[PDB]
Amino acid sequence: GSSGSSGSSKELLMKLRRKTGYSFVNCKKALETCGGDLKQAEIWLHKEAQKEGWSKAASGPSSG
Repeated sequence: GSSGSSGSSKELLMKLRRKTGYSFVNCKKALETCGGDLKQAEIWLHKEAQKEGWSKAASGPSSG
């Protein structure tokens, strides 16, 4: 349990990588936009996809 330059989210990035499945660079964005929140991070990526259209499959358009 040690670290160097305090100010980075890797442990969460690696986890969110397998959770959602999106590339590392991607998850990183959702993690920064949300603030290290697997939940608020998993929903983001999915949402962005629905709008942008990264993958064919339907992400899941929700209201409010």
